Amino acid sequence: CSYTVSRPVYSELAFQQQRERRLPERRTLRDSLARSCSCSRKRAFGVVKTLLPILDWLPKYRVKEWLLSDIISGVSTGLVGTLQGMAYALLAAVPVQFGLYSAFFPILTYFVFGTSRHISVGPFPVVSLMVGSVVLSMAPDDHFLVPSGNGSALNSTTLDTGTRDAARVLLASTLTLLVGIIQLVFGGLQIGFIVRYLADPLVGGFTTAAAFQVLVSQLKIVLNVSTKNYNGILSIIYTLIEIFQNIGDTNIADFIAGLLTIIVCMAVKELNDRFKHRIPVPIPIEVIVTIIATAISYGANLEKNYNAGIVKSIPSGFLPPVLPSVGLFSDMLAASFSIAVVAYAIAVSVGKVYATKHDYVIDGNQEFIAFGISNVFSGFFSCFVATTALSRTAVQESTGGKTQVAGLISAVIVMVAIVALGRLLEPLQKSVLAAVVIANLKGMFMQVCDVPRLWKQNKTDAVIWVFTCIMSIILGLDLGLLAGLLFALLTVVLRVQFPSWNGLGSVPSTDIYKSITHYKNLEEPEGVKILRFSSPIFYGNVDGFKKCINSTVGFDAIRVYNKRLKALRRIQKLIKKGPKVPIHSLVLDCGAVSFLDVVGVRSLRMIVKEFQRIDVNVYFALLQDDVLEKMEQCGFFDDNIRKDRFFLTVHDAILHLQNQVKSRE
Amino acid sequence: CSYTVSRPVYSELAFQQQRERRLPERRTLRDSLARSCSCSRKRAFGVVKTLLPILDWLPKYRVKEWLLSDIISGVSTGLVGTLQGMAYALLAAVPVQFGLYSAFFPILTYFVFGTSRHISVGPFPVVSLMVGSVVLSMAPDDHFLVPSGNGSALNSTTLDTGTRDAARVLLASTLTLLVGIIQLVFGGLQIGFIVRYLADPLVGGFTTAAAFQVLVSQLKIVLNVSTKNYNGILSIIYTLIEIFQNIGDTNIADFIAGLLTIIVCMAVKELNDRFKHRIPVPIPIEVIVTIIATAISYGANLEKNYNAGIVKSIPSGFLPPVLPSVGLFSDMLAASFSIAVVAYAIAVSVGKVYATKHDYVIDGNQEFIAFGISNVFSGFFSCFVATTALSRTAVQESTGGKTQVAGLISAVIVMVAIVALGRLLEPLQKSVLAAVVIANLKGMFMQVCDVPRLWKQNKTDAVIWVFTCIMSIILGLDLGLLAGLLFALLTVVLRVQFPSWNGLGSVPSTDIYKSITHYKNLEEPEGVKILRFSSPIFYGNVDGFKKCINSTVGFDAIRVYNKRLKALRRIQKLIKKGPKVPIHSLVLDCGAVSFLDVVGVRSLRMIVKEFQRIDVNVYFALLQDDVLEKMEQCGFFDDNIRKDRFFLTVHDAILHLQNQVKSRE
Repeated sequence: CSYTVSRPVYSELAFQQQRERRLPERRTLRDSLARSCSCSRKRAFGVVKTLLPILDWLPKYRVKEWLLSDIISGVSTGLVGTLQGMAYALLAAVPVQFGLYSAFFPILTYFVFGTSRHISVGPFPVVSLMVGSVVLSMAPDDHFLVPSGNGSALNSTTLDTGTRDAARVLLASTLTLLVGIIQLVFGGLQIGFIVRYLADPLVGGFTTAAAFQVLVSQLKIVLNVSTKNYNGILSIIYTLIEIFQNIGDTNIADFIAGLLTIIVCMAVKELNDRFKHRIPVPIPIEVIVTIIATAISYGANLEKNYNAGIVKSIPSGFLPPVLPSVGLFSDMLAASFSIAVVAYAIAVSVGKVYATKHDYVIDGNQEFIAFGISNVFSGFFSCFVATTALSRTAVQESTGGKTQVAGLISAVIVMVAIVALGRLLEPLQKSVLAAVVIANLKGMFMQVCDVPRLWKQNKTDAVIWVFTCIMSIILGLDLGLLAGLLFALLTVVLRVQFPSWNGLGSVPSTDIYKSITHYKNLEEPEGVKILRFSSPIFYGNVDGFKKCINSTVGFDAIRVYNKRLKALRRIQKLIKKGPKVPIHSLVLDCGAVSFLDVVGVRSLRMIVKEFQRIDVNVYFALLQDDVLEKMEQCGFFDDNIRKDRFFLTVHDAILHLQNQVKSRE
Repeated sequence: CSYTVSRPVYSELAFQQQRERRLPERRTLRDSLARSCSCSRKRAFGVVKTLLPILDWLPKYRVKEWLLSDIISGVSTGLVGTLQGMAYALLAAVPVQFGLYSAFFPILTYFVFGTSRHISVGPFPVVSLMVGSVVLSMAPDDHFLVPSGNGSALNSTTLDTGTRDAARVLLASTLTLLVGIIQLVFGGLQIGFIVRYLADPLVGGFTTAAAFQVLVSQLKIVLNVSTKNYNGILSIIYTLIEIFQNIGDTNIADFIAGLLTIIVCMAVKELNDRFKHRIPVPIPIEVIVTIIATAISYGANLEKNYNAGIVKSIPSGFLPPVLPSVGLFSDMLAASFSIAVVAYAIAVSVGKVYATKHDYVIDGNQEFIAFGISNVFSGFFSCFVATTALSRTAVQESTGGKTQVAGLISAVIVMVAIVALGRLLEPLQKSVLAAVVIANLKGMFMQVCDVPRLWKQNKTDAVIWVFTCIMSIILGLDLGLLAGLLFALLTVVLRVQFPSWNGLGSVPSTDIYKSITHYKNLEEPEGVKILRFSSPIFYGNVDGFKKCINSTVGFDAIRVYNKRLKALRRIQKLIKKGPKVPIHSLVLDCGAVSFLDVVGVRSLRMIVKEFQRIDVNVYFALLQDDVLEKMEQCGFFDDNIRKDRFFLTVHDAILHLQNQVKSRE
């Protein structure tokens, strides 16, 4: 209808007199810590239900059809997960059966502490790549070349296949234990705001660069070339150059097989993704391609006749738990922190996606605790860091997944594999397992197509994507994340250091104030100049505010007073012998401020004092209550700078100025 | 008088229809660079006048009366400068004769390019500490112990007094040029916002902890003990213990003489500063205490009889310019960046203090060019980084200083010293020069008295002060600055990640909205709940906004919709066999937002979408123009989320709801 008001001009004190405030809540530290710690059985039951969410979804089961859905999803996800684990085991520089280990214990551990229903905990290409990189950095190949074998001229320093795998597995287990400890520390301390800094473009660029490096590593594995595990600055460029220089030492059979299975898997995946209306259940192309590869590789002796590369080192059994080799935390702390934070970010992303898909709640700290306990339990059985693969997670979602029982059934497949299924997988070529990893990289490789879309959107967020992707390629992958978080924080600081100030004016016959750089037909008060300044004043944008004021008033408050003094000395000597014209007042519409940064309130008081010498009043329009209460403690309201200078709304200041001009000429 | 308005409820589109906007300015990249590069003589005359400000104050000089005030201040600061200049030379591990060079060449260069009038360019105790810090690390004492002197058992690896200074002086000369080049880079590229991050508490806590390290460094010379130049983590802590372990190797002749001049110089300094009404010109106690010290040290043979420490190595002459030893920039790149930024910080700090005293403007970017060429010209004559000592600067201002000519006369006093005055200073004890530095540390030691004052003020700024002081002590002095800059910028991110949200309500019979946690007698609309959120939404505080909205409404928009489906399944099965109570609408008073961070608008659109399922409208109150124009490019105004949802003022959103409920029950 109509918007009409009728009230006197309450600037700061005409509203503060008759209005009674609320007394602040008493701290009472003793009572605060006492009331925080509860003793009733209700809080205990609540924290027990929250810490172990397994007792929640179990009593309300729907076994009738849920059992069949869970068993089919379990067998499907078990096949997919054992394949992905035996594939990713190469990325961690560990034997292939440790991938089956890491596909068994984390699933069991994420059953009594998890809080999700559509998450398949297991390996991940990015995490496996980071683990392999830090293992190669902390345990290179040229550190175990034992001289033996009666060489031609010098000592026969051949490869140390064998005992070196034990050292690599011990290093990976120590890394996993440290990652789990870091996750449990982050969870128990209730600190969850530390992972909010990994923005969507940042994690997107990080996953893109990690997928590119995974493609490089898998191409190195498929081509069957011997590199020098270059790490550090430009590691990916160095290893790509080394691959391009070692093209002659390739294997035609392995390369042809890898290219063929890549083409087949990609074509079948695209066909299944496109024609979803006719086939709801995704065809397990991984399973059939692995079966046919094992069949072909076993019939014809590809190992002997074609000199192919097979595993032929599967022990096909369990092992007793081994205590982790404590003592290498100082040289892997940052790597473990990076691995933990990226794993938790990917886990939270997948959880939120598959939760908003099925409309259920997922707690962050509980997921952190669950993944921490999972990594800790994995460290005691020679496993690497566990996460949720988006490809494997989609399997249980498409085939039908209701509870974690489908995941528990998925562990039964890996269970029967570790003991029995895998002795027949002996003649399987390593290039076959190295191919499905590349085929699963389609999701992260298509993420590059959003950069043109982000450019039409906020450009600062698009630069962060490119900055993260490039920095996570030049200066390694683990250090690239730290270069991305700091760059994002710097971009946030820059957006508040250079605000968007305007020339706010008055709309005729109304009281709403709009910017002058956006609207044309606006009337500003005669002599009065209004200024709006977002991005609250801190120690960095103080000079920015000075420049903004000097630009919006046309002159400089310092130079005007300097010229006044230079003209005054001629006045004081002539009697012995014998700029600030248009501006009348300044209204600062500081309504978009949150903090004040007293280092900045000092400069604000300096500005107000300097404008007093040139007889130009500087008022305030829409300062908040929490801002004025903070400025009061900062020593700003002296005997000269009273509260009448501040106002409540922008139009009240203009009305007061007009009334003062009318009553005082 | 009265504040009354009468206008219809223009929410977003009722105001946008009849209001014509201004067309944005055409970029025209071709014409932009052409219009920027001017060719007229007025623009050419301006850039030359600003680059060389000497042609400004020289033609309008007042030689009649100004020369008298400069000739008395030049001989005054000249004697103070030649003593403080050689005293700070000990902090740079260079001979005492090179300290006189740093008081002659930088003054001459700050005459044709300087832009100030009350600044005495010269050495500085804090800057000289950072210079000598990298000299000890890149050229330690145990790197030149030549075995010679027919020792007792092993090779006589005695001290290398003599050619050892050439290794440190040449290293200091390379540091001076590299610092000067960095200052020219920031000046040439016109980038001056990088020094705005050095806040007052940051530079205050830095100089406080640096002065504490100067006390430890100068006490080493007073006690005449031999340390092991410990550098790195806990550098000051390690060298302090080594001093306490080497108390037995003291010198009572230097200790008594050193402690005596400490009390004398401090007493007269406090006496003259207090009794300013009777004596306007500060008594040069530093000058008289040195002349009387040389007389006593020359009369009685303190060197031979008392085994004191004298210089006795002053060549008293000039030297041809030597080319800098290029090739050590890689090991001094990170160090020079820290020294270059603190030299300019103290320059503007001391500069702006005396600028508002005489009311003259000082160009910030010109100081980078001024000190830039100063250090470059200083590097060609074996000098260290030049700055402005607050103690020496106060001398030329109190004794009477109008222009840089007073500094030019002060250079003549140092000029006659390099040739003649200084051969008589041979028997001067090094403890005397090492004690006058400690006496001037009173100004930086009394800076600790502001921490209780800052605690009553904004506490976050007080923590940065303590954080900078401690970090600049544990992990060195140069690395402590970087730890303070990152911590200060992080505090800005923390202040915007955890905003100050309130429960804004309506004041009766008015239209101004105040917070509910500050005022008592406020009436909120029936069913409507208003929420204000400062610190604009970015990728970090977006999760906090969800908890903020869930806290102000009492419920969770996600759990309520999940409980609806939990109850809907019973409804769809009973027909086959046979929370959100108070909240009516949500008004988000996002009037304190500056940026939008499209990464966050994806969740912002999700918020409006989530509350739509529970039949709870979420409106907007005071969104700015530059923010709504940004959300449009982010893909937010779809066929369902129109512009009618947004409003101009907070009361228009409330008035519209009252009219909508009255017209639609």
